[PDB]
Formats: sequence, C-alpha cells, structure tokens
Amino acid sequence: QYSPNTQQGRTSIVHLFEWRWVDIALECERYLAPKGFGGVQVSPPNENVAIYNPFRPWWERYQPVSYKLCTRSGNEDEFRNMVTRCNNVGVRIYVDAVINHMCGNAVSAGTSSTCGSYFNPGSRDFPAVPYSGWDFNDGKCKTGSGDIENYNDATQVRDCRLTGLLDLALEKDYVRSKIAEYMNHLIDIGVAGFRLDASKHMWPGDIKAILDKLHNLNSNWFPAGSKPFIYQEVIDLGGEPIKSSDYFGNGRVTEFKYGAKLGTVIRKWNGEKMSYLKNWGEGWGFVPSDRALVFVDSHDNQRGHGAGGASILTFWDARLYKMAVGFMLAHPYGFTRVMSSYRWPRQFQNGNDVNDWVGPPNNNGVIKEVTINPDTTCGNDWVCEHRWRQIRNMVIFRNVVDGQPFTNWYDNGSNQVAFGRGNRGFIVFNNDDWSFSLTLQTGLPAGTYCDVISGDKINGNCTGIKIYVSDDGKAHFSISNSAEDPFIAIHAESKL
Ligand SMILES: *[C@@H]1O[C@H](CO)[C@@H](O)[C@H](O)[C@H]1NC(C)=O
Ligand SMILES: [Ca+2]
Repeated sequence: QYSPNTQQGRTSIVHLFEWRWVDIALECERYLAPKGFGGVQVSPPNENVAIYNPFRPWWERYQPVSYKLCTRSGNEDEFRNMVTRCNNVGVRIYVDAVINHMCGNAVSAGTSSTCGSYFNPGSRDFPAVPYSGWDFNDGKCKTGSGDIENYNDATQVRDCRLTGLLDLALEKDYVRSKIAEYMNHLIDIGVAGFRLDASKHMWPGDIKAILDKLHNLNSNWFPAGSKPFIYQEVIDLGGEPIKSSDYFGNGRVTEFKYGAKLGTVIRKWNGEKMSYLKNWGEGWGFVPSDRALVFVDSHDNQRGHGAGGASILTFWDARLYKMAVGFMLAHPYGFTRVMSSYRWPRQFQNGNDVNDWVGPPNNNGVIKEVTINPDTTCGNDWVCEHRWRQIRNMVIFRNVVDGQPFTNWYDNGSNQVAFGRGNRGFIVFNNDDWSFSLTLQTGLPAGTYCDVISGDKINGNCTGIKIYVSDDGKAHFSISNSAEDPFIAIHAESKL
C-alpha cells in the first residue's frame, strides 16, 4: 500500500481539482503522458448532496449521499472511459475516498443530490446504499452535542460528527463491506489507489479492516500481486493525542507540516531562512520519507481550510510558489503531489476570505470545460499550475534524478542555497534581497546545459539561460534578486 504503482520513471501525481472526467481523459493523452506525470488525484466520484446555499460549493462533494459514480464531474461511463484511456497511456488514477461519513445531519431530506437519489439525514436513511440509523455512531459518541468538541480526546475525534457530518459505524462488518464494495468496484475498473479522506477521524484498526477486503489491482494493467496505493489524510502538527505514525500500518500519510514549514521558510517568517533546509526532511520532525505524501498546498489549505493557515503558498503568490514547488520537486523526501486549481473571487474581510466556498468555474452549476490556449495555458478560469513551464519542467526534473542522492549542498548562511542530485541534476536558489553570482561545484559532467526554469531545450538550443559546466564539475551561476524566477535548475536531459 506504500508504492504509488506509477510506471517506471514517473514520480509525481497531480490533483486536477474539480475537473470533469472527459477533460481529465483528454489531459492524460495530450499532456500528462507526454510530459511524464505519474498520476491524477480525482475529486470524489460518488454521488454527493447538491447544496444551493451557498451555490454549489466545492465542499458539497465531501458530503456523500450514495456510492453511485454520478457527480458534476460526469457519470459512470465517463469515469470508466477516463480510467481506461489514462491507464492506456501510463497515467494512473487515484480516487478521493470519502468513507468516514455521509452528509451533514442538518441537511434537508429529499432528492437534492447529484444523481437524484433520495436521502433523509434526519432519520439516518440513505436507501441508495443502503444505510440506516443502525449504521451510524449516534449511540457511540459521548459528547453533549454529538459533534467533535475536543481534539484532546482521541475517542470523540473518531466516534463523533466532524462538524455535523453523519459518522459511519466503521467497526460493523456491514458498513465495512459496503465501503469495500464501493472501493473494489473502482479497483476492478482500473484505479491505482486512494486518498482516504478524514483518516484522522477513523480508527487505524477500522481502516485496516476495510483494506483487508480490497482486491489487488486490475491484472490487465498491473502485475499480479499489486496492492492499491493508500495515502491517509491526517492533519498532524504539534501535540495531539493522535499521531500520523498510528496509521503507518495502513499506508502513507499526508505530511501537512511539510507545506506549512516550507511556507514560513520561503516567506522568511520569524527569522527562518533557506540555509536551514540543509537537513530538510525527517530532521525537521516529519514522518519517514517512505511514508510521506508531500505537497506545497492542497485544495483544503490553499483557501485557509486546512493545516498551515496563512503561511501556505499558492498560485496567488506565483513567484514564491514556483520556487517552493521547485524545491519540493528537487528534494528527495517523500512522494510529491502537484496542485492544479481554479481561480475564485478571493475577498478578504477582517483577515478571512469570505468567498472560500466558491466551487469550480461553471455555467448555471454546470462545471466549465478546460479550454487550452495557444501558449498551452488554460482558459475558463482554470489556473493549470501543472502546465506552468517552471512547474512542468521540475516535474520532469524529478523523473530524471530519481534515485539519485542528495549532495553538493551550498548555502551563504542566509537565503541563497544550492544542492545536487548525484550527477544527474543541480538546482540553485536566491531568496535574499541581493544578487547571487558564484561558482559552485555541481557534480555534473562537463558541457552546456539549458536552464529549465527560464527556458526549454528545443533542438540543439536553449530558449533561456545557459550554464556551462567545466571538467571539474564547477559552474558559474548568476541570479539577481530581481529575476522573474530567482532560481536555476539543470539536469542530465537539459544538456546540449
Ligand atoms: C542553434 O541556434 C543557432 C541560431 O541562434 C543556429 O545557428 C544553430 O544551427 C542552432 N543549432 C541547432 C542544433 O539547431
Ligand atoms: Ca468517524
């Protein structure tokens, strides 16, 4: 459950947040496969509550009504079509599995669901699954409100409602079986793994019981004995009775401290500087690298809805964001997830963004298709960070240096640092308020290399900066604190 199952040489997955199945299918063939992306995190593919107040928020998808593959992203056939086409081109699909709960207990009964299924939160009835009052933790939760009230009580965090969301009795074999039924349907269709939503709110043992019911991956695309990739969403920062290590026996876990600290370091909050990243990784109190799923920002915390708070870097902070993603993709720690978002009318009031609920680009609730502009960027308000030259090229950079050791580190005691990945890659950063001009040992073989941040190698020539490595592996780098992108990266495949 720890192996991504991506095909040899692809090292990252991209979260195509709220994309329609048809658009993801096209993206797999036209861009993801050609550019070497390993896989795609898709939004919950199961039927959710259609919320109109506010108008169709992104979070309505974390409010299950049934396990029918029927959402604003498309129907079951479109989903299967997407998984098949992506797999045929070597790009894996990872499903966002919302299995801890169903919808909010206050939601009105009726058929206000993405597929018309009837449901009645009040009486705990979800006939489309089916689930009844006997399948929820109402009688097990010991808080006065029935919701989670105190995170210092590990029991309540697991048995009570996360902000009103009906909590499934995951210790019952019936519920475990209905959930495994849903997940096995997806595995047999061809998905390679799952993001387990709200894992902190489930007992490690209950999750394990469900995983034991899972099939091996589809033998038409994967070698016999392949187990699905499992990454558990657990927000674990400082002191809490619950630790992300409690979930290691089930698969990897999301390391939220990663994006949080990279953000404060690059923003240089409270005296932090890049020279400190020298021992980045477990040295910073993070989980072991082989159990980590890392990222700079997620759909949750990019809008202030998750761990990290204000330090998190997103596409809104373009310049610093690219540099953070660059460091992540170059550093050997963890398995990397790249974010791909949509723009929304951010509107801060008293420090909080009042429009953090806004769902994906749409026309009367119908999600807009992703349009590709002539320069490869996206239209219809999709940001497509994964298509930014700077990000796409660092994705490739990680593929080229895969397996290579962390070496040749340099820092000026402040914010200009550099390091290499064996003899396959080298990257330099300048986050100080003054220029950087120095000769560094790169460990790379002599030659002329194209800087993949400022340009591309395009048939015997570079469209951007060029670096010359001498016989002893030394090379000169110049980055003024005024450069559009204050960092340079060169690798074995950008060599002329
Ligand atoms: C590189 O570009 C120059 C013009 O700037 C051209 O003379 C040269 O032939 C090009 N080399 C290749 C290999 O395309
Ligand atoms: Ca729970």
